[PDB]
Amino acid sequence: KKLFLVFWWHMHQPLYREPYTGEYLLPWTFFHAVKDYYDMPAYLKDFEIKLNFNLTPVLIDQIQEYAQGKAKDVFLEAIRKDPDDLEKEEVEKLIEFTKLNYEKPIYRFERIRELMNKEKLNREELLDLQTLNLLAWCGRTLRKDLKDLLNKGRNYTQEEKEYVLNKYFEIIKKTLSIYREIKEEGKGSVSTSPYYHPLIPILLNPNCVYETTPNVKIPDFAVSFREDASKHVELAKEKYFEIFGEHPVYMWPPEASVSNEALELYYEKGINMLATDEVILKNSVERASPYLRYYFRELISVFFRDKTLSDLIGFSYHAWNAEDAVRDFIGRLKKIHESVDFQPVVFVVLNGENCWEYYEENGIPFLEKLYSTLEKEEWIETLTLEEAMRKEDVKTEVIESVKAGTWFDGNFLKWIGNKEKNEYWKILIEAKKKAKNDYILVAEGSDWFWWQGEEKAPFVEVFDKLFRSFVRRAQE
Ligand SMILES: OC[C@H]1O[C@@H]2O[C@H]3[C@H](O)[C@@H](O)[C@@H](O[C@H]4[C@H](O)[C@@H](O)[C@@H](O[C@H]5[C@H](O)[C@@H](O)[C@@H](O[C@H]6[C@H](O)[C@@H](O)[C@@H](O[C@H]7[C@H](O)[C@@H](O)[C@@H](O[C@H]8[C@H](O)[C@@H](O)[C@@H](O[C@H]9[C@H](O)[C@@H](O)[C@@H](O[C@H]1[C@H](O)[C@H]2O)O[C@@H]9CO)O[C@@H]8CO)O[C@@H]7CO)O[C@@H]6CO)O[C@@H]5CO)O[C@@H]4CO)O[C@@H]3CO
Repeated sequence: KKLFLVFWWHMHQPLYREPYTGEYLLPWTFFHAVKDYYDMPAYLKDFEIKLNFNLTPVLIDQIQEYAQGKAKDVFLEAIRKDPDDLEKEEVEKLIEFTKLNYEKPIYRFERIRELMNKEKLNREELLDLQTLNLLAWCGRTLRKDLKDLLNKGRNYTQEEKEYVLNKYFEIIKKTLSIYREIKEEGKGSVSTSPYYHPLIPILLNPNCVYETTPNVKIPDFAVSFREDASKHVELAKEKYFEIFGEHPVYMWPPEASVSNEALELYYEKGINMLATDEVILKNSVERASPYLRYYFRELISVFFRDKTLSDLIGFSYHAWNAEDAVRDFIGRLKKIHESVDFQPVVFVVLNGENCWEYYEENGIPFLEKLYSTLEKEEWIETLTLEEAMRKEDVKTEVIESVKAGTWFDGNFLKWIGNKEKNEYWKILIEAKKKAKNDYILVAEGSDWFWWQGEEKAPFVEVFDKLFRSFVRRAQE
């Protein structure tokens, strides 16, 4: 009697490439590529477990552009430059970027503390601010190759900074190839999402927000987004086919977001399985074990992720010592294993790249001990998505209806409902009426709506500039 464990790491970045300049206005795709996007599947080179990944098509596009040397990244060019060439604006952005990340364990260099406490910074000190910002984002693989430069911690030279940059781009050039390798070797399944990570239930039917939050106020949806919803799925199938040579049969719905109508659309588009959140299941069915494989109207398979286990990794364990975290996690799986007489299916689903910067040493002690301990347990079998979908010694249930929602509280409040978020929607609506190209799809990305209506942060105006730029480009 086994416990079936399914990791599904979700990887996504909105499009940071401003369409009129062609400049990546924020370096987050670059930094999560050198840190997480190659390195998370690369664990499968050293650990005999199965791990699954979701890659949004918008993120693949950007990875492709950095790998080909075509991405113009404004923050990165400030890193690359000799400090005597830096503009005041670039020094300010570099300082600003440092203090935004200052308290994260991956930024714990004593030299950073010194530089931050300083007045003007000289050339040698600016070189250390440049290179320490680079090295802070170093992934598992290169933390070994560059071990001597990391321990240096100070007094970097331009030639060392450039050495680091070269190795970083070699990692990006390797990144799509390793997803294809782990997929081919049977070590994991790779899924994708609708192209630009939109909220499909809202695009299909904005009134679905009233299934959970009846008092919410939303704008006048005077145009249809239903065919755009199909295009996000269709175009995602094409990009996935280009990269992996098949149409995708698994998708991760952005924000775990599902509705009756979105489930039908995914079925119509050839998706045979997805996952969503335990809160959705609880809202939808009285009798709700998340350890079953569900079938929505016998049309499509649906797993409901284990919220607590997913939140332990994403919310709790950054604050723990790795050993104590791993023993806690294994203990919890053991109680699940002992809590049922059948073989449960346990889906651990979260973002694969955002929680590790808050762990000591980028979560590497945690994940290396987690994966090493998992591969030791005879009563745990980790599954690819393909295996979880076809596994026969698993218990099963049909579900006929779901209450539309997301994995944020089971509702849509974080993307629609207040004055500022609603304004983005009205802008989108008006613009959809005048749209002439696919940049309107870019503007339908969830991320724009998330950041709006709650600014208060360093760099959030960049997301607003991107959204409005895409909205403007869509009408030309
Ligand atoms: O759009 C850009 C980003 O896109 C991508 O993200 C999307 C995901 O892909 C998508 O799946 C989804 O994510 C959901 C997520 O998976 C769920 O976990 C949840 O989010 C919760 C989160 O995980 C929790 O941490 C918690 O957050 C609280 C936190 O606990 C608390 O400490 C505090 O946060 C402060 C931080 O501690 C501090 O770091 C800082 O935050 C800064 C940040 O440091 C800084 O770097 C910058 O963030 C960058 C980010 O680093 C970049 O990588 C890039 O992000 C993209 C992701 O990489 C994608 O995967 O751009 C960001 C913006 O520049 O700026 C931050 C500003 O604050 O200060 C923090 C201020 O809070 O508070 C929080 C809140 O309680 O709970 C979260 C839920 O509230 O739900 C997600 C949405 O459903 O959506 C992603 C966004 O679109």
